[PDB]
Amino acid sequence: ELGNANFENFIGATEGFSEIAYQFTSHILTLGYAVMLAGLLYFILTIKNVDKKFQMSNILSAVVMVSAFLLLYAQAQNWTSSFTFNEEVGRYFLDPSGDLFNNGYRYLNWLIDVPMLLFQILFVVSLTTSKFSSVRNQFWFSGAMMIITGYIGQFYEVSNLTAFLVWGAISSAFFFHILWVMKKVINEGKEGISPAGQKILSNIWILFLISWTLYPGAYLMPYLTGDGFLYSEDGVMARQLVYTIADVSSKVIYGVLLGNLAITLS
Amino acid sequence: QELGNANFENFIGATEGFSEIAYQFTSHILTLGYAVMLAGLLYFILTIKNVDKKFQMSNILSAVVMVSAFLLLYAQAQNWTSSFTFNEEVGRYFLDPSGDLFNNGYRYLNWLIDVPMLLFQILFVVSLTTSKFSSVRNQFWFSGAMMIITGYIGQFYEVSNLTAFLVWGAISSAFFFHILWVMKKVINEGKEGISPAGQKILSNIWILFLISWTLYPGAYLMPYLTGDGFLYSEDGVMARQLVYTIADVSSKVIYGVLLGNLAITL
Amino acid sequence: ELGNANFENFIGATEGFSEIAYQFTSHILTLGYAVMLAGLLYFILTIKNKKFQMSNILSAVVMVSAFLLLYAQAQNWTSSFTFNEEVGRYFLDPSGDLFNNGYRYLNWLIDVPMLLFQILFVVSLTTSKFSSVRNQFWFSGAMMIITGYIGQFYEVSNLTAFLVWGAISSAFFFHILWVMKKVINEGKEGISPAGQKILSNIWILFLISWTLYPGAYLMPYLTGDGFLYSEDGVMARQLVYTIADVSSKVIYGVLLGNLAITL
Amino acid sequence: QELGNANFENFIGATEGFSEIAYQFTSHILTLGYAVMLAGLLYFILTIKNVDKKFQMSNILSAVVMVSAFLLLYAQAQNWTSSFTFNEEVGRYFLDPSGDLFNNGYRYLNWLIDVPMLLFQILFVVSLTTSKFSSVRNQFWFSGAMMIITGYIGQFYEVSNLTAFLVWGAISSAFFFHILWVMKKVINEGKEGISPAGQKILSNIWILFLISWTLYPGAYLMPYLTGDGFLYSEDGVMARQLVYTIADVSSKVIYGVLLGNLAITLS
Amino acid sequence: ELGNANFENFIGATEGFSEIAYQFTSHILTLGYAVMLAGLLYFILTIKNVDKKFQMSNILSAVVMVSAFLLLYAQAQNWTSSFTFNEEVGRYFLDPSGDLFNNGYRYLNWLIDVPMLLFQILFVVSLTTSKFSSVRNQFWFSGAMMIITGYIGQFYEVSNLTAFLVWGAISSAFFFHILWVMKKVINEGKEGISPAGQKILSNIWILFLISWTLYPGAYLMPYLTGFLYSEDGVMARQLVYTIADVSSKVIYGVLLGNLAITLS
Ligand code: NA
Ligand code: NA
Ligand code: NA
Ligand code: NA
Ligand code: NA
Repeated sequence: ELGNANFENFIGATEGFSEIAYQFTSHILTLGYAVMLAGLLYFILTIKNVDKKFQMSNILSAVVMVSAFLLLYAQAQNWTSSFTFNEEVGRYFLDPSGDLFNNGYRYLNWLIDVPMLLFQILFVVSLTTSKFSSVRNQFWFSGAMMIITGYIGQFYEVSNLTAFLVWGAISSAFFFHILWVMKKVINEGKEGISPAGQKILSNIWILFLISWTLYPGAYLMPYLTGDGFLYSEDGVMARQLVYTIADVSSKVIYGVLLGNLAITLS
Repeated sequence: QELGNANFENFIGATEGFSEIAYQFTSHILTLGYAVMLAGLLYFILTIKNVDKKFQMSNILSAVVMVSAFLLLYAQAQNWTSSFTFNEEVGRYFLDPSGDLFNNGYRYLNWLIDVPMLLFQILFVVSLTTSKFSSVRNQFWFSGAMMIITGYIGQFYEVSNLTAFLVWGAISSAFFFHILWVMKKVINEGKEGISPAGQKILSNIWILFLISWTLYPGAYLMPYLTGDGFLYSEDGVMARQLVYTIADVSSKVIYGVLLGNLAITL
Repeated sequence: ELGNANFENFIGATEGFSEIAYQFTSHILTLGYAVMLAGLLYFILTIKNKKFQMSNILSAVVMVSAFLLLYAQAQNWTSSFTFNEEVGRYFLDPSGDLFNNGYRYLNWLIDVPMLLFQILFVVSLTTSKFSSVRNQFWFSGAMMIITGYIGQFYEVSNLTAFLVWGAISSAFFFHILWVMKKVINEGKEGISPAGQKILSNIWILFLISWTLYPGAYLMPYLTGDGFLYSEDGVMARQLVYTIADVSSKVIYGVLLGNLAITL
Repeated sequence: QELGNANFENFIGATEGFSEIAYQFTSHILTLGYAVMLAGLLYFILTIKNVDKKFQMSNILSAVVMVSAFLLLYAQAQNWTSSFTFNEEVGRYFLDPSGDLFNNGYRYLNWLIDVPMLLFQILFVVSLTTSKFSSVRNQFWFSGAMMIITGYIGQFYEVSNLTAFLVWGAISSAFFFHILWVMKKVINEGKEGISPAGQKILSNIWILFLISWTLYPGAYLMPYLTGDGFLYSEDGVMARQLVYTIADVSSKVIYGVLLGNLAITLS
Repeated sequence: ELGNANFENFIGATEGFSEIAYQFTSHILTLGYAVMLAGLLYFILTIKNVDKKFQMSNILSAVVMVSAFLLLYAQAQNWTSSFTFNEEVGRYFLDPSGDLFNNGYRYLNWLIDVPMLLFQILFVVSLTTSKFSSVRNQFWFSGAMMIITGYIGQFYEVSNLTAFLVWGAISSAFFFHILWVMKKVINEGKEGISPAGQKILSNIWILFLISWTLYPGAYLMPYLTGFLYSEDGVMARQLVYTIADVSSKVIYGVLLGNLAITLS
């Protein structure tokens, strides 16, 4: 009787996880937060490589790295806590005492970092037509709502597909509205800056586009092959891999690029 | 079980128990809480040279509060996760005696340090007119401590004895009004003799300070805010913990930022 | 069969601690080490605000140790007493080791010398000799702690040795108080009325705060089986120890930073 | 003994168990490992200004490496101590299922970060002649990632499936010799133009880079380096973890130290 | 059946540790790693109190602090976790599930710090007839051997008195060599510096000499009275170790930071 719990638990409570499935998910989750802390050191140490007016970028990246590190750390410990090795069957099964696994830790992280990552770009690029304050608010309203909704939905990823997908959809709505506004910003930013700067913003968009799309992919990860192929421990491994890749990208790499764009203008 | 003078969370967790969502959300939000604090710290440290030397005590005090909050909020979080365990038979989280009872005391005492720091740091940005610096500082510190110490007491009796609960709570409320009376008196005098940019910020700092500080007494009473009503359940717990976290973030981080920003405009 | 252990354990192994008693003591102890780390940040950031800066450094050195040890204490408290669902009280849990204020005490081995030796980097002595005033502070400082450290193991198993070492320790205490007075005075010489007013406030603080420790030492026996030979005695002791440590190290170091400004 | 695709440490730990020396050493050597990482981190962060502004990216990258290695090598050590417990009856450390199985995985995924960094950093200290910056970088990265990933997979079969083990191992090696080649090509193109001091360092760096990195494969096969012979036991585990440590200290710390000197002698 | 372990375990697995014996060891071990983190701060916040050419010493002192901190911390957690209170007899006995206790953590700590400590002095003083490098390699080769040889032996400090002494002896030989070299390093160090600086170098030599001697004293502790093969011997050993480590790294480092100031 799990209830509204993540499908990792249902997998752990029945089939269990193999050494490879458990270990990899464990390592990939550790790598996640180890990367975040490394990223922090990088942003701080490179604060003096850019002018004074672009530094609020590096700062926000650093703030995000911290936030991320703590929650990705909690998340990794949640994984290892919630699944124990069964010596008589050689598999890792749900361990009631260590609490049920939940990705909500990561989600609420987003609630902090999304608004940060979308806002910090406004400190490097200048807006031609659109208004700083307005673009920000939209980013923040859509950003928050996008997570709050998705956060709510993922609870029902097994106990209720309908609610799962409805919320997932309402979330998706706001998602595109961010993409829209971002593309808008990227352009107005390319207006009046060295080709080098322009090239960097372009690569930032590709990165922002791919990475941010991976998230909803992981949100559905379990069903992307209808009790198919990804409704198993393979689906769990995949989901966490994507998540970790997504974070490293949409945070660290994203921030690095913005740091270079800040130097190109500096 | 026999709990005695314990917080209302423990009685819910010792009877109904907590549903996955209720327990997980509370666990998450409490984690977000202390994550934000350490992040905010990084911000306040790195934005120190963004303001004159005379205003840098503000940022410094903000950074101090951050560390303060991080440690205690961290403790308050681990107090949650360890005081409630999953029951595989009914799939709900129930009071785990060995992990110590849950108490919001860690947080309350977090304030005992910070309430003074927050009321004090604004005095390193603004300048008064008819009020003595120390005179204000003292009234803050006295009313600040008395407010918390009296509330800290009462919240031990929120379940075991409502009359004491409300009495101590009320006595605390008195000191609460006094601190508002004074802080409003301080933002007026502070607004006198400054620019238009600062004038606007402090007006924002006020409403913020107002809404966020009112939340606390709201959370204090949470359970009893709908008469065995609707909030005398796990929902009441979720609400409370959410409210605290939002507030704590606002009262120290947003608040800290607004002040730190106001120091820049100078 | 406890043996030479703090009276927290005897209370915990018999009456047990009530929610309020165990929680408050647990909270106050947490606050304790929280304040230390917070302070660490303060003293590292205010270093600017050059000859005096060794003061801020030493304060920071105290903060670090304080945090690490006061933290250990808190965890020692929480892991040594467990809630009993049947009677609803926190009783001694052996597996988590017996409680002991020994962590605090050894913290003092470090902090006491530093706190004393640091004021010498702000004020300027008249006729007294820097290195001499230092050695006294250190020899006495160390002895005061080592002796009291020994005595507190007997605060229950042997009321005599407890008081003997206690008394001995108290000798070094008064000594230190004497020297520190000789420093406050010689410091007041040749500085604005502000610089003085500060050192005066430092004296009162240092006097009151440092007297709280020996009060805590006897806290159990400050009302004769009295009112303070119970959980309330444990609360009190730990409240006092935290109040002192915050005053003697943080507020203290802050006042030395302010005097370091007027100068 | 139904372990599955697990490292040979568990197979020893669940059968013969580890003696005091064997378990303790491994435990110590692992801890020293992540201690050196945090020690070195400080060194790089404090020597940032001892080199001109264009070379500093090296110092900074080394610092980043140090942090990751710290955490993951920490996790690794905690993995070892949690996965084996003393048995009073026979005084030997045996596998403790509750504390999860042991797996060097933590260290491997460490490399995912650190291998690209260590390779990409030297390109901030030296100047190239024929081959271009980006081209060298991407071959380092692509190859680096593949090498680690194919090795990471293979080590899961170091017992359950000897073939798949050696197969991937070899596949990894391919990407390895590729990295060696492209590196010596960089060391050389680097020596060109710089003082006999910098040139002297690069020489030293190469020696290091070659040895240190060769040690990894050595660890990979540690158990099978003496056939069921002598290294299929607790000693084999000791030897492996010792090597992994020596190798990680050399490949990242000593290495980054040398790239620091080089950055100095090029100011 | 413990096998090749430190006598701490044999005492804890037989006699048991009294509240005091256990609590003190626990405290002193904590104090140890606490001092290390405090020292770190000091050496960081005082880097700028000396000329650039000397600063390397401060940094190396800080490095050592970090290393020491962690490993001492581990050592502390190893002590506390390895021995549990027995409420029925009122003493602390070996808890198998917490791993056996071992000083090995500390020894491997030295495997780093020793090199750094002998090395860092070369960034303050100036030799006269010996080369910077030669002296550094003599230190390092010997410093390593001394630690490894001793690390081995301490595993047999009960199971095998012979191997214990044999390795300890072999280790000592390298110890003397380091005293010889370090002696030559201080004499040449005094050449060409104010008598004030000379005096600090003298103190340093005594500190170095005394504190570094303590270690083999601890190594043997148990057998230093054929009332020391008890819990008292354990207390003694751990106190000495801590005193030594504080002295040989912190105080040592401070005195060098002062010699850097005088020479600035
Ligand atoms: Na697990
Ligand atoms: Na729990
Ligand atoms: Na407890
Ligand atoms: Na173990
Ligand atoms: Na114990």
